[PDB]
Amino acid sequence: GPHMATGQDRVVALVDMDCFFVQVEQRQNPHLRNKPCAVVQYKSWKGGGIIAVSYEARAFGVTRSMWADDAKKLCPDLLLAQVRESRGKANLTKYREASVEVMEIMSRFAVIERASIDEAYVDLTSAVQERLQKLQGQPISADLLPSTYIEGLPQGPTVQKEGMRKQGLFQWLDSLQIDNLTSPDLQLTVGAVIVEEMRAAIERETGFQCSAGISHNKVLAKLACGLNKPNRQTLVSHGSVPQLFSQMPIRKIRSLGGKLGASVIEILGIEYMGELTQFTESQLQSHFGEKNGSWLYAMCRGIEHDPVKPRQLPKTIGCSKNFPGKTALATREQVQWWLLQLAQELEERLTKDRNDNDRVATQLVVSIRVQGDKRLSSLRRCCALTRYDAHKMSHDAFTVIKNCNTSGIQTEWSPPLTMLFLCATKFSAS
DNA sequence: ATTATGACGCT
DNA sequence: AGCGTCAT
Ligand SMILES: Nc1nc2c(ncn2[C@H]2C[C@H](O)[C@@H](COP(=O)(O)NP(=O)(O)OP(=O)(O)O)O2)c(=O)[nH]1
Ligand SMILES: [Mg+2]
Ligand SMILES: [Mg+2]
Repeated sequence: GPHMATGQDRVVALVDMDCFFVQVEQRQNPHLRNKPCAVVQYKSWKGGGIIAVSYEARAFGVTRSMWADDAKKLCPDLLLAQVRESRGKANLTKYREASVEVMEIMSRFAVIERASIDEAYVDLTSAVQERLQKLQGQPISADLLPSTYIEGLPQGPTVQKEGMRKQGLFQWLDSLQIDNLTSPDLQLTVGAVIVEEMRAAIERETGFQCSAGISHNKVLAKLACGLNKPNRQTLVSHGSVPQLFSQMPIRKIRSLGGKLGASVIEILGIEYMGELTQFTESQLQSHFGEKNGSWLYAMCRGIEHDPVKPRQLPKTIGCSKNFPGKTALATREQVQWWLLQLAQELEERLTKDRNDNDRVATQLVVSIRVQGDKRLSSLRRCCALTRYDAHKMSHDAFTVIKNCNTSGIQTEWSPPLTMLFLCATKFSAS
């Protein structure tokens, strides 16, 4: 009733760059613009593995995780850009620097949470309060929302997509009570006005296009962002949640796409997020644990409390390389050489991080995978990181992993190593 | 032989 | 601290 909190206290947006690495390469090379194109890492095995796909190429069925050779079967005119290689491995520096460009623009409008190389959450609650005081009860013109979809509208009592977008927006705006400065729907609308401005600034100052979601929490903002990619933003109101979730497969919600979501489906005998509402909070906790149960009980009603963290910089800086099948490292000299290449990249990135961001990592995490282990990491060991020196970190990494070598022979390495991973963590202000 | 990361929960 | 899960 009057006391049931509805999770409508915040305005949260999620901004995600469209086919980000592709856009970075299309900015640099105009010949790739407005074409089916993809970004690949490496080349010799099956043409390289695709990690980003322009929307024109997606129309042909090209996807992330495809081998380029297979993608070319679906799209013979597909254009390809390769990730830079340095010290024998993929080097993603160009895309990290482009990411910093975007995140610095977003930070002008609000404190952001860097959630990946291409996306950030924004808590717009206070900015919305401010813009509402400025508006002085003045209604919001559809011209301020030129790329916004309102999820669930139009409804009730008309052929092309832009016309449908405008019909839905008109219905939404006419239903608005622009007098109540505390109306959650009005707050979301003003948030969407601000996100239009943020996306305009990103495109004007970088050339990059993005999509966004606007809702009352992070999960709904992320889901909304996906609904109308590319180059559009979507508002998911609290009221839109029952219909949206009534046919939403459980796996589409962030964090339910793996074993937990499968167990929700299997234990409860349900398929859609909306079906979760029929269970009590205690029932869900009994199946999925305290925290998961409370999270599911709230989230199927559109309510989620995870805060937008004030964090524009990544928490860790890491370097990793797989050595699949027959390229796996089987000698001590090989393991040392690749530990050194990874450590040299790490030292470069860490030194630049220290100069830019006034902090120093203090812990070095070494992870390996051995042949025949189906897990990501076969072993993880930490040691101290006291100097940004690649020879030192690579010698320390060897010292912490050398006991994994089954070979009594000192020259060989058995079982051979199919992955090396160095990660700098536990940053302190310097 | 999907790869290269990054986040975060569990014990 | 080291491992597992999720993500893409
Ligand atoms: N190295 C590496 N990079 C990856 C991987 N997967 C993605 N990336 C990189 C390449 C991606 O460009 C970037 C951002 O990932 P998204 O937001 O998930 N995809 P995008 O922005 O391309 O398309 P959309 O319009 O649907 O958002 O992360 C991977 O497995 N490995
Ligand atoms: Mg993206
Ligand atoms: Mg993303």
